[PDB]
Amino acid sequence: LLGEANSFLEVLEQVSHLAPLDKPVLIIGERGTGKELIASRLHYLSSRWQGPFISLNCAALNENLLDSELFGHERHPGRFERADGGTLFLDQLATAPMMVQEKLLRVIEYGELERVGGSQPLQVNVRLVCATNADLPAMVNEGTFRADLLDRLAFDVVQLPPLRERESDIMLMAEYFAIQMCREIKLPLFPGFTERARETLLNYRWPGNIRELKNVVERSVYRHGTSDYPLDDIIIDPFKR
Ligand SMILES: Nc1ncnc2c1ncn2[C@@H]1O[C@H](COP(=O)(O)OP(=O)(O)O)[C@@H](O)[C@H]1O
Repeated sequence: LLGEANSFLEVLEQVSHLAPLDKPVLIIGERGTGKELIASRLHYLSSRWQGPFISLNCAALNENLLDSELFGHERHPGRFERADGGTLFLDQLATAPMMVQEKLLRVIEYGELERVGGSQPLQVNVRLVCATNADLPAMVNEGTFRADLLDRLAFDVVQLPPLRERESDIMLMAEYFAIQMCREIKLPLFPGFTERARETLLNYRWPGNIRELKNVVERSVYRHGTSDYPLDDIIIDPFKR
C-alpha cells in the first residue's frame, strides 16, 4: 500500500469508485506495478468481497489449455465457474489467442458458458478485471485484438504509473524495503542511503518496478551487512562481478 505520489493516490481514488460496480475494469501497467494487488482491491471493496477471487495468467498457457482452464471442459470446471459470485482477474490479456478473445466476449455478453455433450449451458455471474501493458487500440488496428471485445471490456481503465514516474516513491519504498531486510538479517538499524546510492536508485529506470526495487534493495542491504555506516553500493545487476 506504499506510495504518496499523486498519480498513485489518484489510482486508489479511482479504484474506490469502480469497485462497487459489476462492470469490467481494464488495468494498464508494466510488470511489478501492482496490477494484481489493484485487482484484489477492486474485489474486496466491492459487494462481492465474500465471493471468490480467482486469477488466471493468459500468457502462461498454450491455446488449448487456456481454453479449457478458462471455460472448462467435459468435469474440469474452468476459472469462470470457480469465480461465480465473485471476481475473475485475467492477467496478460493481450496474449490471449483470438479464439479465446471471441469466446470471452460471448461469455461477457450472454452470461453463460457453452457446453459440449448433453449438458445445458452454465450461467455465470462474474465481475471481470483484466490487465496488460500492451497498446490494445494498436493491436486492434493490427487485427491481433478484437475490436468488439475491447469496445465492451474497457468500461473503464486504470493506468498504473511505473516507478520511474513516481520518482518521489522510489526512496520511500527503498527505505521501507531496506528496513524490513534489516529485520530479516538482524541488523539493529538501517544506516541510511548515501547520496551515491540515492543517485543510483533514482536514475535507474526500474523495468521491473516495485518487485525489482524490493529485490535490489534486499540484496544491497545483505551485501552491505552492517549498521556501522550507510549503504553506498546499490547492486542493480547481480550478474556482474
Ligand atoms: N503500492 C505498493 N506498496 C508496496 N508494495 C507494492 C505496491 N505495489 C506493488 N507492490 C509489490 O510489488 C510486487 C509486485 O506487485 P504485483 O501486484 O504482483 O505487480 P504486477 O501484478 O503488476 O506484476 C509485489 O511484491 C507487491 O507486494
